[PDB]
Amino acid sequence: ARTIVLQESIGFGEVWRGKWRGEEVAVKIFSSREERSWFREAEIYQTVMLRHENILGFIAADNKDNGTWTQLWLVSDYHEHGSLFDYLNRYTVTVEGMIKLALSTASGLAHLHMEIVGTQGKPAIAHRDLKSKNILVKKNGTCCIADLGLAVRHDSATDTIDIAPRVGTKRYMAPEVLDDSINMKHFESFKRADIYAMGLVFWEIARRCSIGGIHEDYQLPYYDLVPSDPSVEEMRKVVCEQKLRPNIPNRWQSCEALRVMAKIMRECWYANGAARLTALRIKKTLSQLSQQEGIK
Ligand SMILES: CC#CCn1cc(N(CC2CC2)c2nc(C(N)=O)c(-c3cc(C(=O)N(C)C)c[nH]3)s2)cn1
Repeated sequence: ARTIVLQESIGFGEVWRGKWRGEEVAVKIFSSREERSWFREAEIYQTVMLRHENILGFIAADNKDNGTWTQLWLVSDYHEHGSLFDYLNRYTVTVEGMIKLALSTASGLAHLHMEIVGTQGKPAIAHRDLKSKNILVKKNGTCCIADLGLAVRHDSATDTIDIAPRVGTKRYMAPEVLDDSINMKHFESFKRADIYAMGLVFWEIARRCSIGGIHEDYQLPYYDLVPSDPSVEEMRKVVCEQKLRPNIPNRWQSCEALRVMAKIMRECWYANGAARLTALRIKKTLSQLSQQEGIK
């Protein structure tokens, strides 16, 4: 923190583009009264064997005293494209482009979800706030997952969670979170809730897949059913009571890649978390799709 110069506001806490010896970094800055949120996110990022090409690259947790108040810093790799939300608003994608964004997101989530067993292993982690606004797009057109502050970690020996857990973004909350039926002592239930949210993100990507000049406008999931900044009650009435999901355009049946993406979405969107695909199964499916004749 001592040797980083903040240059530009780029969106708990606030995010800046900084320079460390002339190299661009991203800095999320918290106030003294946000220490618990800063510490918890620092803790998640310092998890043994967390580093992965599809998880935002951690550089440091640090303090900076400006002479009046102390700032709490989280420093990461800088990605010029910023959030998948901003990227999908600005650009359309090719079939290959769509699969790369979806596969890289699934690979990041499969890694978070995966317990790497050992005396020195990585615990399984559930994100609990996955959305297009906290996935970043790298220069190579792959995604990495950020904003890990609400994550929960699994102790597989006792089947317990490392903290005492409706915390995340209301629009992306799983049906079982919206109606508060989720078993918050059951780690597997948090993994299944992440899959529902990733299905919504896949729908946002697929809309922007342009074939023969044809694509949908960028929209958030449920743009057609709830107000901007929706309440838990507004979301619950649509997702749980009326049992609606984002609409699958008829266009997506014209293309094998979009057909497979649409099938993944419906198998992420079941009301019962136990019925949903795993991140690893989605990663396997999109890996196979990426190499298919007519796609590759
Ligand atoms: C460990 C750690 C850490 C730091 N950290 C940083 C974030 N967030 C916020 C985001 C996840 C919600 C971000 N990171 C980056 C980045 N890495 O380039 C962001 C970015 C925005 C733009 C951009 O929009 N423009 C226009 C340059 C370009 N890049 S926005 C969260 N935590």
